[PDB]
Amino acid sequence: GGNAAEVNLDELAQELGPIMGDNEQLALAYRVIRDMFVFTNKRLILIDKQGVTGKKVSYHSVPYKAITHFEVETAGTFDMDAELKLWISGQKDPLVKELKKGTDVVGIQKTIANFSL
Amino acid sequence: EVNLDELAQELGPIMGDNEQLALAYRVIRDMFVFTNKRLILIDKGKKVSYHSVPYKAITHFEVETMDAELKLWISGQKDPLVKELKKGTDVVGIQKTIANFSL
Amino acid sequence: AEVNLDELAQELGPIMGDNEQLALAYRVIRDMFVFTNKRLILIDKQGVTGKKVSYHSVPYKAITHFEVETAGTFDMDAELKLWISGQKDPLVKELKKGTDVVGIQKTIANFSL
Amino acid sequence: AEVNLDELAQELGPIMGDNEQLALAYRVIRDMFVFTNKRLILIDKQGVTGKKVSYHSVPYKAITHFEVETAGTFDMDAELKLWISGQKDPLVKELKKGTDVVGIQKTIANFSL
Amino acid sequence: NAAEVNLDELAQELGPIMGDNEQLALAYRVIRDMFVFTNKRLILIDKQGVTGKKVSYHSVPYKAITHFEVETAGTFDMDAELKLWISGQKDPLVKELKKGTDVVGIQKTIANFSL
Ligand SMILES: [Cl-]
Repeated sequence: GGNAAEVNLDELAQELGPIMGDNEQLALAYRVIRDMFVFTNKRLILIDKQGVTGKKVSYHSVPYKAITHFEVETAGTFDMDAELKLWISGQKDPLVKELKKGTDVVGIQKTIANFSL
Repeated sequence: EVNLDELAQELGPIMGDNEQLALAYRVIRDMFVFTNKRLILIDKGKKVSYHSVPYKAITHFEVETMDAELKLWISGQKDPLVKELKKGTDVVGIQKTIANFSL
Repeated sequence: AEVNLDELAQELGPIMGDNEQLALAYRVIRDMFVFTNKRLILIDKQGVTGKKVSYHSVPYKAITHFEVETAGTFDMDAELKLWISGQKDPLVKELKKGTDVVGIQKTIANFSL
Repeated sequence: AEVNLDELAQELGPIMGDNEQLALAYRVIRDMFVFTNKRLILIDKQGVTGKKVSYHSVPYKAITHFEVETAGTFDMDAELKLWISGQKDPLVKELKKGTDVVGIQKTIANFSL
Repeated sequence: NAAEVNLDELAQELGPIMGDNEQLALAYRVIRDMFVFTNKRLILIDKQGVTGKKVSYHSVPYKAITHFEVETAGTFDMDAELKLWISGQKDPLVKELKKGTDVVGIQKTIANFSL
């Protein structure tokens, strides 16, 4: 449960530009409250903020080449969301993410396939 | 036998722009779908799992045999994917396709 | 002791890749090391000793490192350890006196390095 | 550029590959991050004299994923984590305020993605 | 105390397990153990003692070396340790580099063949 909001990629590109690769482009980005899940043409950037003021911030880059396998499991009911599991090389447990209402569930999967296969 | 024209229709939206269905096998009520880029294990109510294993992530594999059992080991992890290939499954075909598409 | 590869190509044909060919093979008691242009296939049988047959395919890129340890003993037995990508524990194979231990090592070198 | 790369190339040359060349370097207080065409070299000094020196090479092809997180009092510092092929635990480097944390991130992106 | 090893002699010894296209680059002996750099791999040769009949030949292709480190004790105290991380092995191989070793050349060799 909870909704994901699409993020404007022109503004995001200006704000992330300094930590982006010279030939990197943004494909897709979602916000969930303060956190962001960013698809570039080279990696996922997972931006997680912690604390009341949200000043404890991490940027976790997951290059697509580190995603060794992945899975989508459809929701059983309208009340539930589909689930994305991403296995990252060297990490035993998958990163599990709810494909919240508001996400392009098929586009997300197509992007991972476009950049990771 | 799996209707590949139909399956290609249903999986079409989650395929890579440069990706196309090649072959599929039924293994019980589940499916092994082979595209040009990955093996998709489709296991089933309204709840289905689509587990993609890119060919480039398969490090080694083994078939032991009577039913057979397939282990597919994946880059960056200890544990294999394990699949029972019961009498009825095209065991030789699955092995040929793994060889053709990964090696 | 020598493996007839023409016969072996015919037996393995159904699981080989369309671009794959056999290069060399070595018998180890009832088991075989089959080197193709793409992979080592370790074929393990129990034969009279059991029901199991295992065809274990190791593409050469997945061999991360390897070791041969020999007995300091009259038996002249050796042991091969193959470490395969993603596993910390080696696949281990006893190579008893009579095995072409040197040959298997040179071939692992030629195909994996 | 933080440092004179022509000088640095002369200094590091003896431990660099014949077809390896320096790209960029960053000071991390008394430590250094040296980016070549093939690896990141972390040059770290220990002790008040800095007599104990380590050169830790991480080839770009071995970096699987990475993370930068805020650290320290009032989140003014940063911590870089580099995960490396074939191991669970990351290489962790503390990047204290004054370091070009943004530049280092861009350069890792440029060389590892 | 490490001794340098004659490579023409060693090539004759190791030739039967070497790749047809492989060549020896550098080798050190401590008692009867050897650390061999070829152009394709490290070979770690471990014999128990001075006559212990058992021997281990551990081959580490350069591709399996995921990262590596040289740390030195001092500005004038030249003892050094080489650490080599091998894919899938948690602990690094640690080689002490004391008298008789060429610490620069070892580093050059690893850079040339691993990178
Ligand atoms: Cl480490």
